[PDB]
Amino acid sequence: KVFGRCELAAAMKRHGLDNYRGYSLGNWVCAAKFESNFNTQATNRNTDGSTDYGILQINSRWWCNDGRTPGSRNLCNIPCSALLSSDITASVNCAKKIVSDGNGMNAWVAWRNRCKGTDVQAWIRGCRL
Repeated sequence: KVFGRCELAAAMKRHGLDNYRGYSLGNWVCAAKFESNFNTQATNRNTDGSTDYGILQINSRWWCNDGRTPGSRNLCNIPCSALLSSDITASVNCAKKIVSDGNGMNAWVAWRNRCKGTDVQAWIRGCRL
């Protein structure tokens, strides 16, 4: 499924992500936007086997097993594919362990380059939250 700006905002909140590790909800909506485009199915291969899956584009060399990325430790202990379903529990759930290992949302190339230090609040303006 491909989420609505507003809509995904809400969803992620229901699920504990607002100020999770002190990261505003906007950080999260902005990140997923430029990262996956509100599309939970999206997938992406980088050059080293590794692939990126779902709304928050979590990698497979560390977070989820996908059966074809050898370097794999399955720290999220979920099969990559689970991350693509129209239900972001797994992702959000897994996303929480990436945000807390140590590099905040810096672990996400995108938020950093295009979200980090912009007024992320405008992402959730107009939202009934």
